[PDB]
Order: sequence, then C-alpha cells, then structure tokens
Amino acid sequence: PINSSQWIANGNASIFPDKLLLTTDDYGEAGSVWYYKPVNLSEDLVVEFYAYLGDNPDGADGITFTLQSLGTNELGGTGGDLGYGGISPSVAVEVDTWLNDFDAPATTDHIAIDVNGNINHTYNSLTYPTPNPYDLGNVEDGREHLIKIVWNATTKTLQVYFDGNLSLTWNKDITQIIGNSAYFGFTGGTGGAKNLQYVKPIYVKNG
Ligand SMILES: OC[C@H]1O[C@@H](O)[C@@H](O)[C@@H](O)[C@@H]1O
Ligand SMILES: [Ca+2]
Ligand SMILES: [Mn+2]
Repeated sequence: PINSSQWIANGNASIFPDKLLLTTDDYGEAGSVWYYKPVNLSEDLVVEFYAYLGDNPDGADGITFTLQSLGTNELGGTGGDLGYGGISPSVAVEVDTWLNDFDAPATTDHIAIDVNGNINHTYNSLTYPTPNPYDLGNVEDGREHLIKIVWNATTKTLQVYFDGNLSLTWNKDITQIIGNSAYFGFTGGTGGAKNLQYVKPIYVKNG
C-alpha cells in the first residue's frame, strides 16, 4: 500500500511496503520520511495515520507529524528532539514518549503542537503561543494508534484526534509561520532510551 517513489527517508528511517519506519529499537536514532509533493495550505489538509510508539513504557523518545517548507532532506535532532528539533520553518504534532525537563507541563506520554523546531512546551506557550501538551497516559503499549490532523484554511484552525478523541486544537494561521506551501512527513528519535517507532499513513486530503 506504500508507493516508495512518493517518500524520501533520512537518517535511521526506512520505507517498507506497508509502513514508514522512523526508528528501530536501538539507541541514539533520528529518522525522517517526507512525502515527495508539497501540499497547498491555502486549502484544507486532513491527514490520518496509525502510529506505533513501541512496547516498552520505559522507552523513548517519540515521533512527529511535521509540516515544513524546506524540502525532503530535512532531519532534526536525535533523542528528545524526536528527529524534528531544529527543523524550521515548521509546525509539528509530536507524540512524545519520554519526559524531558523541557516537557513541562506534560506528566505522561503526550501530544503537543511544536513550532519552528522548538520542542520546549513552556517556551512555545510563551512565544507563539502553542497550547499546553495533552497527556495521553502510556501509548507505548505495542498497539497502533489512530491520529487525525485537520487544518482548516477557512477558519485558520488545527485539530488533532488521538484514538478518536479530540486532544488538541489551535487557532493560529500556520501559513503565517511556514508559508502557503509545505512538505509533510514524519520524524522519530531515540536517545538513552528506545523503541521501534513507525507510522502507517491511511488518508491525506488537500482541498
Ligand atoms: O531517550 C531518552 C533520553 O535519553 C537521554 O539519555 C538523552 O538521550 C535524551 O535526549 C533522551 O530524551
Ligand atoms: Ca520528550
Ligand atoms: Mn514533548
């Protein structure tokens, strides 16, 4: 179901016939996979994918869905950077499976909106501002989780659904951060803790 010609893998990521592998269950990884054609953010964007965050609750570090207006070679930091930290201009939806000091006020595995490659939730909330991170409890349960991301180019809003539950919303015009055109894709990291991490894209609709 994955057409490998449509995806560009960087770092420790690999394109498989049925999934986008972001990290293997090994230390110090960063992986990214970008879709080959940019989307037009003056139209709506809906992305649905299954995410797998591993089977070890004591593992790390998490994944993102990222919109960024650079290109298909971008790869952010390892570990708590989730393969995303440093990429700008960007907006990311992180699924974060390791509590770093900069993750306050999160208390569990969490989903959050990050901007321009910043993964510090207090900084982003003081600067942009982004919403607080949303605690999911443990998502390193060896199950695939359904994530749906909705950009509405009329209302200038973003919604994020996890396992069918509205988890985050945002009222910032993301085109004023990244421009009207962006690559989309996925990133993952591991550090001093680890997990197998992958996504299975289901549906992408632009307009
Ligand atoms: O992997 C979990 C964590 O491990 C620590 O040793 C560092 O690698 C952090 O960057 C990382 O978030
Ligand atoms: Ca983290
Ligand atoms: Mn986080």
